[PDB]
Amino acid sequence: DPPAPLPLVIWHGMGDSCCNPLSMGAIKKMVEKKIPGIHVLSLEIGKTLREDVENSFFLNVNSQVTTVCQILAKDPKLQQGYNAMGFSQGGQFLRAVAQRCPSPPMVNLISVGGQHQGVFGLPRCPGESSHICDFIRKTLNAGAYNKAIQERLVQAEYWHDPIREDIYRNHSIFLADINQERGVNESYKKNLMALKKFVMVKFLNDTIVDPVDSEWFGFYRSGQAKETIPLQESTLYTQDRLGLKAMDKAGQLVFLALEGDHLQLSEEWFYAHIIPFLE
Ligand SMILES: *[C@H]1O[C@H](CO)[C@@H](O[C@@H]2O[C@H](CO)[C@@H](O)[C@H](O)[C@H]2NC(C)=O)[C@H](O)[C@H]1NC(C)=O
Ligand SMILES: *S(=O)(=O)CCCCCCCCCCCCCCCC
Ligand SMILES: *[C@@H]1O[C@H](CO)[C@@H](O)[C@H](O)[C@H]1NC(C)=O
Ligand SMILES: *[C@H]1O[C@H](CO)[C@@H](O)[C@H](O)[C@H]1NC(C)=O
Repeated sequence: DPPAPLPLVIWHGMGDSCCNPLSMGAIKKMVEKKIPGIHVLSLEIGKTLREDVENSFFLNVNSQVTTVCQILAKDPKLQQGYNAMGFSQGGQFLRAVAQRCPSPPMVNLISVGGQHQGVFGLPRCPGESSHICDFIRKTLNAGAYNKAIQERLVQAEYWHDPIREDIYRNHSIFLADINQERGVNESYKKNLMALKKFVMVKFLNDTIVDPVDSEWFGFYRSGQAKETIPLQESTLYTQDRLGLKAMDKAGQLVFLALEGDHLQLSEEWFYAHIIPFLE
């Protein structure tokens, strides 16, 4: 009976699609293996898998969230609650969904390598001992925060410059909004706390996401881009603008970690740590 099965909604990462046998499709089958009967819905933004991949890079995130919200609404099997799992950027997009459209009600949210505080660095380009890598990211500010670019580029919409944070607060059309940087949105806080379990999976040896702490809602300490601080230590948590400190208090936040590069997980680990939150 439906009580037993809780529907699962999946949102893929950048460069991926909803239904490729080697990636989403593979998680879809693994989940169907152990959760008999579960109804899985792998989101597809666009009419074809060609527009899907393309949209993961070039379609305004805010516009994608409105679209998926409409999709979840038109699906009857979801109206009584549904778990969601986001891979990579799919993690923060799905969190936006949770904060913006509370019906149907999302239950458990699984973030597999998501960037909740965005990013500030290029993949495989560590700025510690590299002048060129550091130069770029810092110089891409004017680019990333340009009005036109900030609306036609997905990754720009969650690019978070810690040095010139005022510009990021004033120009980010996505991450800054769902992160309450300008003003505390009441429905966002309440809608996020309405979740039962928010799981943040983080790959300890990630070289694609800079900084890796963003996977556990942490980030570079303001004013610079070398040292990072944990969520519990940031003012988002301190003033509890999203209800993240209250939730943590109530045991609604789970911090998972495992050795590996971005999105590197075995069929075993997946069975031993993710399937639970779905069964
Ligand atoms: C993967 O790379 C990380 C480096 O990011 C290794 O480091 C672990 O975590 C931090 C740094 O991330 C270190 O201070 C710890 O000492 C490391 N953990 C251990 C085992 O002590 C991590 O060990 C690497 N593991 C793999 C897969 O190579
Ligand atoms: S996942 O594969 O969906 C996760 C995304 C991980 C971070 C990698 C994205 C790096 C984006 C670099 C571009 C920033 C854009 C600046 C544009 C200025 C013109
Ligand atoms: C919160 O955000 C929503 C979605 O953008 C917006 O419509 C609304 O005006 C904001 N305020 C509240 C508390 O709903
Ligand atoms: C963005 O908005 C703030 C608040 O009005 C104001 O200081 C200015 O217009 C912008 N801030 C900076 C320095 O980017």
